Amino acid sequence: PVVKINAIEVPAGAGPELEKRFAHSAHAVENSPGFLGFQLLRPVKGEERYFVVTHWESDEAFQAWANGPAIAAHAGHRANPVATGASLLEFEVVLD
Amino acid sequence: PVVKINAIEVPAGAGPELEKRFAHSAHAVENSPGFLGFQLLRPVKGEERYFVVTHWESDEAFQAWANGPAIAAHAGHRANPVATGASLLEFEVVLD
Ligand SMILES: C=CC1=C(C)/C(=C/c2[nH]c(/C=C3N=C(/C=C4\NC(=O)C(C)=C4C=C)C(C)=C\3CCC(=O)O)c(CCC(=O)O)c2C)NC1=O
Ligand SMILES: C=CC1=C(C)/C(=C/c2[nH]c(/C=C3N=C(/C=C4\NC(=O)C(C)=C4C=C)C(C)=C\3CCC(=O)O)c(CCC(=O)O)c2C)NC1=O
Ligand SMILES: C=CC1=C(C)/C(=C/c2[nH]c(/C=C3N=C(/C=C4\NC(=O)C(C)=C4C=C)C(C)=C\3CCC(=O)O)c(CCC(=O)O)c2C)NC1=O
Ligand SMILES: C=CC1=C(C)/C(=C/c2[nH]c(/C=C3N=C(/C=C4\NC(=O)C(C)=C4C=C)C(C)=C\3CCC(=O)O)c(CCC(=O)O)c2C)NC1=O
Ligand SMILES: C=CC1=C(C)/C(=C/c2[nH]c(/C=C3N=C(/C=C4\NC(=O)C(C)=C4C=C)C(C)=C\3CCC(=O)O)c(CCC(=O)O)c2C)NC1=O
Repeated sequence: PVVKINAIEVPAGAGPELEKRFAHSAHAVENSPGFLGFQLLRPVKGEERYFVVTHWESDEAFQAWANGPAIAAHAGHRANPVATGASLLEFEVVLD
Repeated sequence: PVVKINAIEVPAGAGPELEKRFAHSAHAVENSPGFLGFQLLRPVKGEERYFVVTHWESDEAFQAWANGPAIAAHAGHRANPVATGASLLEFEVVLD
């Protein structure tokens, strides 16, 4: 499988907000094909960015999400966004 | 009216590609409400970024585009993008 990590940047004190958005909004992509579920990681030390860690059977699994329903997902939340940045770190799973 | 300028960053030699996309690939949003048409500016000196200069009757006119049909527009082109960056510079038209 592959892993996509998204380092999301959130101004101070808006992590609860960004958190309520994964909960009280649309945490729904677990029926995307090849999706193996994600973790949302709140930073405590070494870090100030939220990490979204997602596993997938393949990269084509990932691209089905990104290049399909993601471009149009969560329009309102992205029209009024709480995040101020992101980076997509992309890996191959070599051990477990 | 207001003016939104988008400094699009494009790697070397892909300005023709980004140009075919504004021409032969859906240059169409001139019937978006409050839209007053755009110019696409190819840089020659002082600059390496393409500028998209758009005028609008109001910012709400602009937001109708961005927060409406733009989050879902040109999906394929954004799935295979030729640009590597952008910035939204926003102004009020004070003289003309
Ligand atoms: C649709 C999927 C989508 C794609 C393909 C996408 C591409 C994309 N967005 C970026 C930044 C960014 N993109 C946005 C926001 C948006 N960008 C948009 O295309 C839309 C609709 C919004 C909605 C508000 C912001 C706020 C940044 C960073 C700006 C900053 O860091 O200040 C960057 C990199 C900036 C850089 O590296 O120089 C890329 C490649 N962003 C997306 O959300
Ligand atoms: C593929 C892994 C992945 C998944 C499945 C995912 C789901 C997801 N991303 C969210 C926020 C977000 N998601 C992104 C960016 C992205 N979202 C993407 O799917 C991709 C590929 C990017 C860009 C790298 C950003 C910037 C936010 C904060 C949105 C906000 O400000 O409210 C939310 C909260 C709703 C919201 O605020 O809009 C969910 C449920 N995010 C991920 O990163
Ligand atoms: C909320 C859910 C959300 C989703 C699902 C989303 C989709 C999304 N964001 C992307 C890139 C991107 N999107 C952003 C940032 C943003 N994009 C925005 O819509 C906003 C508001 C921001 C800013 C907070 C950045 C910076 C990238 C490029 C990430 C990178 O490659 O480093 C991409 C292209 C990823 C790829 O294939 O490489 C997608 C599909 N953007 C979202 O925000
Ligand atoms: C301001 C009004 C505005 C309009 C009406 C507009 C239209 C427009 N933008 C395009 C490319 C693009 N448009 C953007 C970004 C944006 N597009 C937006 O409407 C906004 C608000 C942003 C972000 C600030 C980028 C990054 C490209 C290059 C896409 C590519 O690499 O193919 C294209 C070419 C098709 C494509 O490549 O997808 C058109 C016709 N661009 C603008 O900037
Ligand atoms: C092609 C047509 C296209 C459209 C119509 C589009 C819409 C779009 N891009 C946006 C931000 C943004 N979009 C990008 C960049 C990208 N976004 C991408 O989809 C890709 C591939 C890149 C990078 C090459 C960036 C960097 C911002 C934030 C610009 C800023 O706020 O200064 C926004 C929010 C603008 C705002 O209200 O602040 C919209 C509506 N993005 C597009 O690319």
